Amino acid sequence: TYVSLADLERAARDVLPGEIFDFLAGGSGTEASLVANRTALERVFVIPRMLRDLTDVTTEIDIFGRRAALPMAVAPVAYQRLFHPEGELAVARAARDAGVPYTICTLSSVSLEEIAAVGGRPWFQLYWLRDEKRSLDLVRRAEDAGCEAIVFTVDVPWMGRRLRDMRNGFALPEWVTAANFSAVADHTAREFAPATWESVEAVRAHTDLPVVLKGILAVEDARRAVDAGAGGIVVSNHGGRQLDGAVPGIEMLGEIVAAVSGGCEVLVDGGIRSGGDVLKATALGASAVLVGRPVMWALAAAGQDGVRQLLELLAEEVRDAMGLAGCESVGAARRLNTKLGVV
Amino acid sequence: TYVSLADLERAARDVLPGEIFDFLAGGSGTEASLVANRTALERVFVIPRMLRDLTDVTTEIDIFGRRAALPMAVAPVAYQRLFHPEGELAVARAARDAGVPYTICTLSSVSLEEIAAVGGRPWFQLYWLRDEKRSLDLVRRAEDAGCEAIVFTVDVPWMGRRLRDMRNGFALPEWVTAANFSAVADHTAREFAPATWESVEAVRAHTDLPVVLKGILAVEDARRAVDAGAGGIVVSNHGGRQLDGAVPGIEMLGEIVAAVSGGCEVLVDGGIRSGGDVLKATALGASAVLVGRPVMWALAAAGQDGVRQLLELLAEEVRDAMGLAGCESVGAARRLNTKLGVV
Amino acid sequence: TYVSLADLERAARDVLPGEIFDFLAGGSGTEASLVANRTALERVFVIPRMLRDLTDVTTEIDIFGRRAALPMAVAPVAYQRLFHPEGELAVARAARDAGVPYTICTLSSVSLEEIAAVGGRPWFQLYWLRDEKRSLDLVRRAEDAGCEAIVFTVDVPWMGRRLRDMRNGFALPEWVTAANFSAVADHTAREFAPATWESVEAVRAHTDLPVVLKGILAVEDARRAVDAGAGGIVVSNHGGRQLDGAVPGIEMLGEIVAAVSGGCEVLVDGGIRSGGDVLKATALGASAVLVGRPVMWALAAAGQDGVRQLLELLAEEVRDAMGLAGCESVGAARRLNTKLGVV
Amino acid sequence: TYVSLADLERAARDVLPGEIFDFLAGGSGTEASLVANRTALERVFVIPRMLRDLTDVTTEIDIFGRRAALPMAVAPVAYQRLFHPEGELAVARAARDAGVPYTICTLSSVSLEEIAAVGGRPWFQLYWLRDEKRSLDLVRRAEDAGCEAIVFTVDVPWMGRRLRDMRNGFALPEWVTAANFSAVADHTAREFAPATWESVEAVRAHTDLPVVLKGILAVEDARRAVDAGAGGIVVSNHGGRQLDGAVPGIEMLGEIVAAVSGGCEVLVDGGIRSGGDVLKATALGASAVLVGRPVMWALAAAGQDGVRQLLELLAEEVRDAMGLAGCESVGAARRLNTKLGVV
Ligand SMILES: Cc1cc2nc3c(=O)[nH]c(=O)nc-3n(C[C@H](O)[C@H](O)[C@H](O)COP(=O)(O)O)c2cc1C
Ligand SMILES: Cc1cc2nc3c(=O)[nH]c(=O)nc-3n(C[C@H](O)[C@H](O)[C@H](O)COP(=O)(O)O)c2cc1C
Ligand SMILES: Cc1cc2nc3c(=O)[nH]c(=O)nc-3n(C[C@H](O)[C@H](O)[C@H](O)COP(=O)(O)O)c2cc1C
Ligand SMILES: Cc1cc2nc3c(=O)[nH]c(=O)nc-3n(C[C@H](O)[C@H](O)[C@H](O)COP(=O)(O)O)c2cc1C
Repeated sequence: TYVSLADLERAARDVLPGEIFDFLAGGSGTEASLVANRTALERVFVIPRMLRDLTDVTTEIDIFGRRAALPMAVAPVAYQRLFHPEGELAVARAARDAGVPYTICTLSSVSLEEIAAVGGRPWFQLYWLRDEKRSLDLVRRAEDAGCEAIVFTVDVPWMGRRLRDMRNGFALPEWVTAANFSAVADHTAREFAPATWESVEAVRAHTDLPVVLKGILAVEDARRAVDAGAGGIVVSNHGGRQLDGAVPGIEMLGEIVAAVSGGCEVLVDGGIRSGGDVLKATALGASAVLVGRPVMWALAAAGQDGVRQLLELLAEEVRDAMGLAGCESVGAARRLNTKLGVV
Repeated sequence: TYVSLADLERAARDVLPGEIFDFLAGGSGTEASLVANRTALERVFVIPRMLRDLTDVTTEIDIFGRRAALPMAVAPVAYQRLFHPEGELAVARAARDAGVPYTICTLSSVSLEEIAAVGGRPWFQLYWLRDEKRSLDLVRRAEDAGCEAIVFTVDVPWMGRRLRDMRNGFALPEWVTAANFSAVADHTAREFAPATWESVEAVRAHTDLPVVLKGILAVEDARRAVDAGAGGIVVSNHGGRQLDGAVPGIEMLGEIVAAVSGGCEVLVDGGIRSGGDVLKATALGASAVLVGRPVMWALAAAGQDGVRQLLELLAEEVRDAMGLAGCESVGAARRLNTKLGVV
Repeated sequence: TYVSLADLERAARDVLPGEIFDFLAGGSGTEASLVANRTALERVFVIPRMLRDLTDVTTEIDIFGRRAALPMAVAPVAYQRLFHPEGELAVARAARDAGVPYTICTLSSVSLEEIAAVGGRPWFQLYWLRDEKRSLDLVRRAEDAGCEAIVFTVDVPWMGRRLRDMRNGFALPEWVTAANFSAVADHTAREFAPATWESVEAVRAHTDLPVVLKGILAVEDARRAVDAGAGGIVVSNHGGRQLDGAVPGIEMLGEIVAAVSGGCEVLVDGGIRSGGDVLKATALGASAVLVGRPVMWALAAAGQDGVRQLLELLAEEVRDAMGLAGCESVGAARRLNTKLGVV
Repeated sequence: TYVSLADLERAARDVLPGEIFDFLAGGSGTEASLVANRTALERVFVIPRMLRDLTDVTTEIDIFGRRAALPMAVAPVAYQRLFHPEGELAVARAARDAGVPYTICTLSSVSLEEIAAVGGRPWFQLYWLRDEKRSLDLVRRAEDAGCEAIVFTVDVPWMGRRLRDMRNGFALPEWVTAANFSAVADHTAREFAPATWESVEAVRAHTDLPVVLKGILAVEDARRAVDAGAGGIVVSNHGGRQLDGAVPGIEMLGEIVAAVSGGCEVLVDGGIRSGGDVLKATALGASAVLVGRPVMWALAAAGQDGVRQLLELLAEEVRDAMGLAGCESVGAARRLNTKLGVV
C-alpha cells in the first residue's frame, strides 16, 4: 500500500544491493544536474482554475497514432534484470495493462522481440551503433516486432562519468547481458559511435515510424529536430547522468514548446515523481512525460505487481491534480498558467 | 500567557491526539503548497511610513454590511469538536466577543442554527451538495438563521490527497458528526458534487446575501467572479490541502486586486500567523484575511478562553503593526508599499 | 586581541546576564527584520577598482560641520550602564579618542551633560516627550551642552513587541535609570507621544543644529525629510526592534540616495559588522553608517578599552577594504558599483 | 586513483599541518568571496548541443603565442615548498608534461631561473616592488629565462586580512624562503608598493612579452587594460583572499568579454574544480581558466605524480564535458549558451 512514489524508493533501497541502487540513483560528476531536475520542478507552481465542468475528466492522450491512458510513458532504462529477475517483461506487462507506452531499450536484458510480444504497442529506444548498417538493423527489427516509435537517444556520444559506479567498481553481473546483441562506461565508449544529424536522416529514411529525439535541450536543436522530420523530441538532461551542469529539461521546456509551435510532440523527463509533477510539465507545454527511476523502484520492490501499483498511483494522482486544477482534459492542462516561486 | 501564535501551536500539539493534530496541520501530497504559504509571506517586507497622526488608530473595517473589529475573520474549518468538546460554540462565542466574523461550516459538528444563535453576525460556508435543491436548502437555512454572507468554497470538486490522513488511517470518532445533515476523503467524493459557474448563479439567485467565492487563484477567475455578481472572493489554495503545487494566494493577491479594481472584496488566507502578516496582506491589497489553523490551536489548548486570548493577541499585534507602519486605518495600510526580499 | 567584530559578540555573551544579552540582541516579533538586516548585506557584492593611486588613503569625512575619522558614528543605544558600570562615559571616551561621533540618548543612564563633558563633539538622540515644551527642553539642554546634531528618532511612536523581553520578564535593575529625567515597553507607551511632521518642524525651529531623522524607509518620507529642512536621515528599521517585517534600510538606501539627490546626508544602519560592510553601505550611496550592538559587545567585554579596540579594528578594516577596492577617499567609495549575488 | 578534484582536497587535508592547510584554503574576512566563487559557478547551467561531429574533439588552445593542451594554466601560488619539499619544481614538471602553462611566482620558494629550466614555456607573475627599477629587473630576469608572459597581479596593493592566518599566528618555516630575493601580511605591507596604471605602462615598455593583468573585476578596468596594451586579463577576486565582499570573477566575466570584444584574452579564476566548471567558464566567454588550490592539494598529496594525476583527470573531464555538450573545439564551447538556475 504505497501512497506516494517516495514510498517505492524506500522499498527499493531496502532490497537492492548497494551498487545496483547506486547504478540506478546516480548521476554524473557532482550530481548537480540530477539534483537540479528536482529543484527545478519544486520551484514551479500551478495557477489552478475553478468551477469548470468535470463530469468526464479524462487523462488520455493521442500520441504517435495511439491512445495512451495517461500523458506518460515508461522511460528507456537499460538492463532491467539488474532490478528484478523478470526485468523488462514485468515492466512491459504492467505498462500494457495500464495503457501506458513502454520504451524497449537497445541495451535491454531481454530481447526486443520477447518484450514486444507482451503487447501494449511499445516504443523502441535506439543507441547509434558502430555503423549505419547495424543501427538500421535494430530499427528494422523493432519495426518488424510492432514497435510504434523510434526514440533515438541523442545525448550519449559516450556515457557520462558516473562517480558512484567508478567508486563501487560497478560491472554487470554475469547473468545480465545486452540481449539484443565503470565497466558499463568502458563498454559504451568501445561499442557505440557518436550520432549526428546525418544519423537522424539515415533513421528517418529507414522507417515510416515516428522518430523521437531524446536529449534535446537547446532551442535551435528543437527547431532543427522539426526541420529534420522528427515526430517528437524529449527535452531531457538524461536524468543528470550525462553532462554534469546540463540545464534541466523542465527549465527549457516552455521556450522549446514556443519555438516548435506544434511542429512535433514535445515530451520532457527528469525528476517526475507525482501526478502533480505531470501537471506542472503539462502546464509548461509538454505533450507527455517520461518516468524512469520510479518505475525501477517499483520493479525492484515488487516486480510486475509493484509496477502496476505505481502506475495505478500515478494515474490517480494525475486525475486528482487535473480535476483540482479545473482540467477535464490534458489539452486544458496545457493551457494552465504557472508561477515560479522560491523553495 | 501566549505572546505569539506559535505559543498556541506548541500547546495544541501537547494536548491533541497525533492523528487529529495531523488532520489539522497537514496538506495534500508533499505539502509543497502548505510550506509555500509560509515562505511566500516571509519574503514580503513592508515599507513603513513615519510621522503620521496616530491619535485614533482603528483596526476596524466595514465588510458585507457589518463593522468588524479587525480585518480578519475565522476561516471555515470542518468538525471543530475534533479539537475541543465545545467545538464550534466555543469558537463562535469568542469570535462574537472579539467582534470578528465567524464562518459556520457546511460540515460543522454543531448545527448551523445552534452556532448562529450564539450571535455575532456569522457567515456560512457552502459545499455544493448532490443537487441544486439541497444545496440551496442549506443556503436558505443559513439565511433564515441570520448568517450575513455565503462563503461558497470553489476549490473542492473533491477532497485533496491527505497523505498524513491516509497513513494514519484517519476517520472521525463516533462522537463527531456532520450536524447539518482517508475516510473523510471517501465521504466527500460520495456526498458532494463539483461546483461550476452555473452553481454560483443558482446560489446568487437564491439569496440576497453577498456570495463570496473561496479558493480563487487565477486572475480571470477573479474577474469572472465579479462578473458573476460575487460580493467577494478569498484568494486561497485552501491551506495547501487541495492541489499540491497550487500557488499561494499571497503570491496572486496583488495581481488579483488590480484586476478586480474594486469590483468586490478581496480576502486572502493561508499562513497568516501574526498581526504583521495581516499588515503584509493588507499592504498587498487584501480587504481582510481569514485565519484557520491558529484558531483551532487556541480551541484545542484552552477552549473558548484560548480563542479569546488568540484574538486579543492578534488584535494587539495588528494595532502594533499598523501604528509602527504609520497607518491610522486599514485603508492607509492598503496604500503601503512592499518589497520582496530573500530569506 | 580581537580580529573581527564577531570575536566581541562571543566575549559579551560570556559576561552578560542572559536577559541583558537578550535585551541587546533581540528584535520584535519573529525577528524577521533583525535577520534580514544581515541577509541583505550579505547579498551585496562590491565591484572593486584596481591600479588607482593609494599614496594617501583617508577614511575621513566631513559631516554636520565636523571632520570624523571614519564614515561611522556610534548609534543611540539606551541604558548603557546595563552593559558596564561606566556605561555611556566609557563609550563616549573611546569614541572621542577614535575621532568617531557618539550619539547621546534621551534614555541615557548617565546625564547628557556629563557625557557631553567628555568632549568629542557628540550628537543627541531625541525621543518625542509628552509635550512640545519638554521635548524642546531636552533639545535646548543638548545644544547648550555642545551637542552638534539632533538625531530625532521617528520610528518609535511606541516601542515594538520584544518577545525575548516579554518571555524573560525583563525590567531595568534598580541601579540603572533614565538619568536625563516588558517593563521598558510599558514605560515608553506611558511617557512618550508619537512624533509627527509637526514635531519635526517644532524641533527645526527650536535649534540651529542639524536635525537628522532616524528611521526613514519610504522614499517619499526621505524626500519629505529634505523638504522639512532635515540635515540628514538615517535609513533604518531600528535594528529589527520596531516593525517586524520592515524592510532593511540597506535595501532602500540606493533608491533613497537617488531621490534625495544630495539634499541631505543619508546614513544607514542595521547589521554593519565589518569595514567591508561599511564599504558596501558607502558603495550604495551612504554618507556614513551607525553601529549599535557591536559597540555594546565591546563595552560589555572590556569597558572603555574594549570600545577602543573595536574602533581601532573597524578603522583598520575600513582602510583595508577601501584600498583593496581602489578608493583613496570615501567619496571614491561612493562611486563604486555593486552587484547582488546569491548566498 | 582520484576520480574528482575533491578526492585531492581530502588527501591534502590528511597530510598537511593545520596552519598550512589554512594558509592554502583560507580567504580574507568572513570568507564571503571565497564561498561566493563556488556558489556562483554552481548557479550556472550549460545548454548543451547535440548531434555535432565529434570525430576529432580537441581541448587545445593557442594563447600568448603557444599551443596549450587545455584551456587552463596553473595559477600563481606563492611558496610551494610549504606543501611538498620539491615545491615549484614538482608542479612545473607535471605542468610541462601535461602541456599546461605554469605561472612562476615573484614569491616562489625556488628561484625563477631554476623553475624555468624545467622547460614547458612558463609564465611569470609579478608583484610590484619598492621601485620601478627593481620590479623591472624581475621582469627582465623572467624574460631572459624564457618566460612567455608577464602576469602582473593588480589586486594586491597590500595583502588582505587573512583571519585564519592571524588566529593561527602563521609564519613561514625557516626552510621556506622567497628565493627570487599574519607574518606574511606584515612582510608584504613593507616590501611591496601599490601598483598603478603607470606601473603597467612601465612594464609594457620594458618587455615585448604579453602583459596580463590579474585581478580585474570592473568592466571599465577591463576596457582600460585593453587600452593600456595588455595582452590579457584574469577576471578574478584572488580566490577570495583580498577584498572580502568582492564579486566573483565568474559573475563579471560575460559583461567583461562583451566589453573587451576580442581586444585581449580574457581568463577567469576562482573555484574551478572540474572539467565541467571549465566548460562553464568557456561558455561564459573565457579564453582559459587558472586553477590554484587544487594543484596544491595534488602537490601536497603526492608530489609531482599527484599533480600529473590531477592534470590527467582535468584533461579527461574537459574532453568529456566538451563532447557531451557538442563541442569539437574550445571555440565551439565559447558559443554555448548558459542559464542561471537556483541551487
Ligand atoms: C539506470 C538508468 C538507465 C538508463 N538507460 C537509458 C538508456 O539506455 N537510454 C536512454 O535513452 N536513457 C536511459 N536512461 C535515462 C532515462 O530514460 C531518463 O531520461 C532519466 O532516468 C530521467 O528520468 P527520471 O528522473 O524519471 O529517472 C537511464 C536512466 C537510468 C536511471
Ligand atoms: C482542519 C481543516 C479543515 C478545513 N475545512 C474547511 C471547510 O470545510 N471549508 C473550507 O472552505 N475550507 C476549509 N479549510 C480551509 C481553511 O478555511 C483555510 O483556507 C486554510 O486552513 C488556510 O488557512 P490557515 O493557514 O490559516 O489554516 C480547512 C482547513 C483545515 C486546516
Ligand atoms: C539595546 C538597544 C537600544 C537601543 N536604543 C535606541 C534608542 O534609545 N534610540 C534610537 O534611536 N535607537 C535605539 N536603538 C537602535 C540603534 O540605534 C540602531 O538603529 C540599531 O541597533 C541597528 O544597528 P545594529 O545592527 O548595528 O545594532 C537601540 C538598539 C539596541 C540594540
Ligand atoms: C596559498 C595561495 C597563494 C597565492 N599566491 C598568489 C600570488 O603570489 N600571486 C597571485 O597573483 N595570486 C596568488 N594566489 C591567487 C591564485 O592565483 C588564484 O587567483 C586563486 O587561488 C583563485 O583560484 P582557486 O580557487 O583555483 O584557488 C594565491 C592563492 C593561494 C590559495
